[PDB]
Amino acid sequence: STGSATTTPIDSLDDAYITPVQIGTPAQTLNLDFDTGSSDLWVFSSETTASEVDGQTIYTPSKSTTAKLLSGATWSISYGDGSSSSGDVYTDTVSVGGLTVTGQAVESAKKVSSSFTEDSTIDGLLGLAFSTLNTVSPTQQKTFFDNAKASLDSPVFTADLGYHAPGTYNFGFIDTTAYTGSITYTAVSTKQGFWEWTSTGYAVGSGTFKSTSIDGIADTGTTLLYLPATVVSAYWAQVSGAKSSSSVGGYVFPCSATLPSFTFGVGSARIVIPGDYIDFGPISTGSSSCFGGIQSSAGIGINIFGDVALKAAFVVFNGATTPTLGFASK
Repeated sequence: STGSATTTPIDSLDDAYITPVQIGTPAQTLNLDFDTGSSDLWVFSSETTASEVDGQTIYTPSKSTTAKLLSGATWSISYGDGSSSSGDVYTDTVSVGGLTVTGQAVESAKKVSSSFTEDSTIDGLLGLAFSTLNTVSPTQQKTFFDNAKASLDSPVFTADLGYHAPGTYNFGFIDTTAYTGSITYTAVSTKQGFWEWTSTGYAVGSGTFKSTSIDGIADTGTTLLYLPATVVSAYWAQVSGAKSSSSVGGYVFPCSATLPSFTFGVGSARIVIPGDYIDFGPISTGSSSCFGGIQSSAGIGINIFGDVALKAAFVVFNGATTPTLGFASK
């Protein structure tokens, strides 16, 4: 089997991407944030504290003939921005782009933190990291991909995120029309539960390539590109007036700037992020200070190849017995 679904930016800055997912019988369609950095499929629901729901579409298990309470199971998760959610668990039928999994753990939120409530466009998350990170207790649950894998034509999914435009998540096949040139594959460590790999270096604008190993994760659920302070300083030094602002929480730059591109290495291959992708607009409405899309990972504990990086590539998440990651230009 295969599946193919369109993923769409939630706003004009590509702050996140949503993908329609069918849950239950008859189908209840929710728009979920596909997140290769976590491993829980959770949704706003009829159980979510009413004051914490503001415009989201909710899953109502009592209206699904295939829903079953997973008795005794609870979940609780927190993300890198300090946001969080928790609740109980149902099993139900879940379909993405025509690919159906029966018996998928659908984690129903009883509570969500403020930044989820305030995001009216995101109805929940669909985790695509390794199932070892799943938070369900006392019986850990499998991701949608893990459950689908054996049925897929090939044990892979691909992320093709757009810049200010829709893109695609495919399951079970590689669309050879969706990228240019060849795909370069690189090794993955699953030791921390992530799609963790080592970039071979970087360049800023038209500058020379610096060969240096940068360990990080391919994370569709993180908006920005978070890299070591040395790398990030070298980038922003090429933008007149750019500075790190403690008050804003990262590098800002004059909105009048033309940002240079940023290149990262994948083996001997190179992915170029255009300068436009690095612009996250005014820090507050009407400001002439703009927020940068490349930020320091210092104090995060890990480097993160988030959407800013991934949307410059066609990315293969190869879930074979020994997982790997592939990147192509597009």
